[PDB]
Amino acid sequence: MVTPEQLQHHRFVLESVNGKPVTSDKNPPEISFGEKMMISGSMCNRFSGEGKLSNGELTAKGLAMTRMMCANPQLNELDNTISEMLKEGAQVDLTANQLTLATAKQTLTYKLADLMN
Repeated sequence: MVTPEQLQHHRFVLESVNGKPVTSDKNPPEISFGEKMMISGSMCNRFSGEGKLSNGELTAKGLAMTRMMCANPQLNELDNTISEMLKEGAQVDLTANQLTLATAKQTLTYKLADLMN
């Protein structure tokens, strides 16, 4: 079962959207977590919010974001996906070393590229 502790010290990098990979020079839409299961992430417009983990469901008790753009459309739309998923309760299938989501919105797949080989 997914647990909170196995997340609060382990970043993940966006590896594949449902629709395509992502390639972002050296600044990918990675995501990180920390104490209280809190969330900081960067689809394009930045986000943050008070995460939770108790059964496999990542809800944000308060998201917040900016109004940026990123010169590709994908990254700038991907913000609304994460916003939706974290409102509704993103079903978190973190396996051995790959994060998978699958919510009403879409699926998203991230890597434990945790800077610890």
